[PDB]
Amino acid sequence: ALQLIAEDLDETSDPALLARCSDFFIEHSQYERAVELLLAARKYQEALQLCLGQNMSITEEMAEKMTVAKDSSDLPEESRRELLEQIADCCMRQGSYHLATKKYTQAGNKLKAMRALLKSGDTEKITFFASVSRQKEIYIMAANYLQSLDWRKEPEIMKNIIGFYTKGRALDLLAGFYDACAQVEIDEYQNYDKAHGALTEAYKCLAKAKAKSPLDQETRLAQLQSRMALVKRFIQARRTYTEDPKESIKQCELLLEEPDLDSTIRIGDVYGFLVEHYVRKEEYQTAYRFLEEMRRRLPLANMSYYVSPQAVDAVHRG
Repeated sequence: ALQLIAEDLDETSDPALLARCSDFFIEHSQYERAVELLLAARKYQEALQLCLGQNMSITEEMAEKMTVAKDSSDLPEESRRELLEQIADCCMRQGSYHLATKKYTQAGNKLKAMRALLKSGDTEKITFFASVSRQKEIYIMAANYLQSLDWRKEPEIMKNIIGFYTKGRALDLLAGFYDACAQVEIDEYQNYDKAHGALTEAYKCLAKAKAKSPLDQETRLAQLQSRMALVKRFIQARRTYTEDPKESIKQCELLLEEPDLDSTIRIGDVYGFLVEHYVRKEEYQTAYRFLEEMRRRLPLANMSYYVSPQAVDAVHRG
């Protein structure tokens, strides 16, 4: 019953109740819940002393809760570093190489820590403190591993590959990754605002890179600028949707009259925005005409990325 009631307690409930409950659970050997209740009461020293006095496994959520942010006034930096080393040492004894690494690097020990993360393979923990660590080799090694992944499922991986090759001064790898990022952000996630960000940064990066052939660099820069202009016109179409949906649609229909559009904006996403609009108005008949025109232009592309399965089915039910 104490476990069930303390799950209806949380980090928003009264610190005095959390303290009474934690004191009771400490007297009754329920150390996991006592630590969760102490961390909910912000008692980081008592929580870590209770973990160390009973050799407790430190979970990623527990270790995150014990992470006092640099922007907080709650602890001095020396005690913060000692706490983070003690957590990291504990995670290292516990075989959690990836988490030990995040906590050693928040504490200032770095290159052995990064090699320990790469051996563990943990994708999110690789993102978190190559961000923290601020060193060249760490950014390149982390980005090179993260680039191998199906990163589409974890947008933090994408933000971090970008941050890393930019901070790691590896500009052609970054320009290729921002271009592929704009492509997988557009083609599998339909997020043109984040992809225009990615193209703007691809342009900055490729312009600052030392290419082996200036004609290839200039033609890719001109292609990126043309892509940015077309993508910005599609972003203007999405933004105008909440002000004039008829003009927003007309701009999307006009964008479907643009030549070679698919090299810049997937023809399927424009159809997907048109289809999502007509589905959101329950105008499944016009939505169906747009899905037929999409299926005519794109036989090979998987429709389930460009249009939600619920929106495709929504029309086939109209």
